[PDB]
Amino acid sequence: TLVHVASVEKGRSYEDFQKVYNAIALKLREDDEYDNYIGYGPVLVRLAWHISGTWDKHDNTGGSYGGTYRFKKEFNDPSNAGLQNGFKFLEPIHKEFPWISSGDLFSLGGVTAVQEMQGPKIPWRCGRVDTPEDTTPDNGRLPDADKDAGYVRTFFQRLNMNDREVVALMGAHALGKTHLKNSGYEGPGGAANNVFTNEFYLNLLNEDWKLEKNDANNEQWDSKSGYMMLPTDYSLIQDPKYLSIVKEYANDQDKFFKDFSKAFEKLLEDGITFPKDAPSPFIFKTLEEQGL
Ligand code: HEM
Ligand SMILES: Nc1cc(N)nc(N)n1
Repeated sequence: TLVHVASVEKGRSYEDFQKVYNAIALKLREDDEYDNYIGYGPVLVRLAWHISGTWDKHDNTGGSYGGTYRFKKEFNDPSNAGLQNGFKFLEPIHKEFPWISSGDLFSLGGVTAVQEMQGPKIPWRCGRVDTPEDTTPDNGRLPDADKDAGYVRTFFQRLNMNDREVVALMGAHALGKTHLKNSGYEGPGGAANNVFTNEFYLNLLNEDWKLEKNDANNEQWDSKSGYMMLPTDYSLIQDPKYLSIVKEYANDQDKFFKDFSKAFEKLLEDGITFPKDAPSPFIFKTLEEQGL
């Protein structure tokens, strides 16, 4: 029964949001020591996904619109352990630009991180509006990592994502790493973990993977190169339909970039009704493109 209409922050336009993008991007460059010099890019991408991934297509609950991660129930979701680091990073940004909504800020943080890490451009639309504490979705809507391809496929149907969209989105697991204290998994998915590339797919196909137990007594796939895959990551090469798509992205960087950009924008916009006369999506310039 539930409609969330995008409403542009009063009087704001592209230039306002480019300023917010720039402040996030400059801080990404500045605060470079975080997580053993990985920097904040990966955790900001994960934050944007987790605030969006609570969405349920069946009743339009959850989703990025309401900015509900700011409330303790969601902030404290065991599935969100570690994301507090991303939230703290964004605090001074919100202080400088207090007019931006929380959902706009969290989602823009993810777009900025992807682009600054040399990923694809992600078109982004403003107008998410903060909603009250009672609209916060319950814990348990984000996915488990110990499961198989059938679980992944069914899970993502709730977010209206198909096989191609799922495999494209999972390529973000090239970024950052798993941390034992956060999730019960430990290690990175590859070498270039603060640069956005198609390495996730190459590593799935090319590494010699061993099913091992980590120090939290959970199974994960490890390679001699020091990379790891979650059981749900590895499921993408166990299922024949996912495997074909993995091979496609391993062999076509541009196609992966284009498909990721579409799926990630869609993820960040699920649940939102944009008026016919809403502004077109914004495509922000990187700091590099601006000579900044
Ligand atoms: C089946 C679906 C997925 C599962 C089970 C899953 C699970 C996980 C787990 C367990 C971690 C480690 C968290 C930690 O220990 O800090 C992680 C990290 C991460 N995830 Fe996912 N994830 C999924 C999909 C996605 C998607 C769709 C995206 C975004 C498009 C994403 C982006 C990330 C990023 C960037 C990190 C690294 C964060 C950091 O380095 O701090 N994941 N994921
Ligand atoms: N988030 C990540 C990063 C990474 N390097 N590997 C995996 N499996 N997941």
